[PDB]
Amino acid sequence: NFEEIDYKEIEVEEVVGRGAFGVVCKAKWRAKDVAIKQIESESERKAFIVELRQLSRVNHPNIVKLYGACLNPVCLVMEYAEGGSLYNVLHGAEPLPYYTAAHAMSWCLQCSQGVAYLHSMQPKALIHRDLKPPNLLLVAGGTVLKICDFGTACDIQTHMTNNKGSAAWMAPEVFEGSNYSEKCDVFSWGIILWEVITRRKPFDEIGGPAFRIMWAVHNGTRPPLIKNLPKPIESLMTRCWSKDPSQRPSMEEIVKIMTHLMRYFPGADEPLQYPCQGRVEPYVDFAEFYRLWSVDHGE
Repeated sequence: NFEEIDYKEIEVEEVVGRGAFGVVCKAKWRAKDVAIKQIESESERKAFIVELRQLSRVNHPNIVKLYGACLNPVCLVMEYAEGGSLYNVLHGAEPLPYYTAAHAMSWCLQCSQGVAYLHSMQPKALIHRDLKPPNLLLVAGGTVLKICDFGTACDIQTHMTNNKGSAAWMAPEVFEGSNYSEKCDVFSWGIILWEVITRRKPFDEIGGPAFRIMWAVHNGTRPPLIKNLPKPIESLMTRCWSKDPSQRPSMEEIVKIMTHLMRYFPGADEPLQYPCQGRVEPYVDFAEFYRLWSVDHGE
């Protein structure tokens, strides 16, 4: 039951916490713990209010619950779920969990399953618009991934002006024209796949303010190829990055390809438990994938 909430019913706890600072706050409403995401500019408010119905229909195991929305001030009220942002699991403070290729592929598959649900909704698709590890949450000992924030429709001017911190994942057609489409979420997904496999921050070698990243990828820069990555994976990855959005897979294609490939990645249900000690080397290890692949096909 998605509701139209009165802001008076909200008691805000702290502005500092796990979510996007200055957009997302942890608060309480009714008796429940919630996350309040304020919708900032007028362009974003217009696009957000129009799609409240679709949001009220969202229900999926890889998306946090959405309790409702407020219309003054415009904001989305969602479930505050316990866990760690995928960003901090990957790149956070130095005592970090160890994870395997199976986990990497399982997280990306789950991401695609939630986004495919979004894209397939009828009559009108819901486009996520801002897929990135800060907006994904790991729960159940790091084995289940959930989308915990939704993107907004930002005007062209704003990309170089109000760093929302999405530059490394932003499709070039979003930078130049704010052409949010299914293919923009697919581009972000391809970047995230590179990021979890290498455990590296995309476009980290580009200093300057955030917008230098968006100019780099708009000029065609991409993350480096990954040493010894399975060619089915590399093909999916680089097709996702394409400048031409039509040359990019759909989210349903991605779900099916990745579901297939999970047969070569057993053990994704093992909880995270241990700490851990040109082209780029992968963080994860594909040796088991190659062995299992040959068991299926020979050399």
